[PDB]
Amino acid sequence: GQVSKTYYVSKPGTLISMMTEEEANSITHLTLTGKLNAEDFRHLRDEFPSLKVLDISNAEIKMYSGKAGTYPNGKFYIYMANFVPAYAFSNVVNGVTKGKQTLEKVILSEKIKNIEDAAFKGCDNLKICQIRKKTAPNLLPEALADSVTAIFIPLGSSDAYRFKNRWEHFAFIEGEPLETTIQVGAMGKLEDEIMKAGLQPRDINFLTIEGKLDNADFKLIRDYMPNLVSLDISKTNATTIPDFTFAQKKYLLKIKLPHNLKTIGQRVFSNCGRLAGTLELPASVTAIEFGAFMGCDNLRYVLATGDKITTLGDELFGNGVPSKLIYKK
Repeated sequence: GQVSKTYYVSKPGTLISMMTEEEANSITHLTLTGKLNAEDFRHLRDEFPSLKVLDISNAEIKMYSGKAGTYPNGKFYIYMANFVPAYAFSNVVNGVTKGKQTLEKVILSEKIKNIEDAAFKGCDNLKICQIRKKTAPNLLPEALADSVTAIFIPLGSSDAYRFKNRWEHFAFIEGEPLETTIQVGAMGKLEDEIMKAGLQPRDINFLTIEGKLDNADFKLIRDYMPNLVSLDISKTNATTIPDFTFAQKKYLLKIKLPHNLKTIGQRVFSNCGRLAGTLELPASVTAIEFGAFMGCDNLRYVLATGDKITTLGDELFGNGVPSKLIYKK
């Protein structure tokens, strides 16, 4: 994207000393090769304010012992070789967890043995952790949040990840992550616009749609996007979400609904078990049809931001489930 740089780090802990502050401040996409240690991670965490994508898949993490690492409050700590260091991108600033909020994607090497305690804790925008290892590295407490980050792993590796301790509930997607923004004109088609972008609908994991969204476009999302992790359709003119649109969405972690949405069809979010906290409804919603949120076990609330709901279908939240519907009123 914006500013892409590649640095070969000859000596671990010397990353920050290889460029100026103005250079490091502008980097959004950083690829590192060579040798790194927890001191480089501290600089990546505390400096590099524009860092969005960190590719360390061809870098080696060397052992470091000292006070210049990522462990909070400058405490002496021993950082093992091939370990994503403890608190790599998480700090504790006067009792408050401060994660690296610009960090959206990390790419780890096949040499990673451990992802240490709280490595990405509070990194609320870490949508991707791509690991080039055929088997899962050890995952330590609070290192990755399965409600936040999707794990991109090599082809045929799902079984060498999903049964490992602390990895059991992550969204695992084999192959490369694909994030895209698609512009759909008033007489256009999402399917045609995806094809013009040189993409395959099935490959899409993080999608932003802007412009026109109709029933045929939603059918493409429903039937040909099984690996959809995040969907942002807020900037679309869709007023209805057809029945079962997000029912077959095993990896769907986040959705931003159309800004002028009126109707949520039947079982639209059926079995969307990864959606959490509060799902905010546009103020224009007037109808939520039969079982729209059945099987959304992790969803705490559905917040109606308007006073326009007049039609609520039956069993919106599943059998015997107390209503999760709340109002901003």
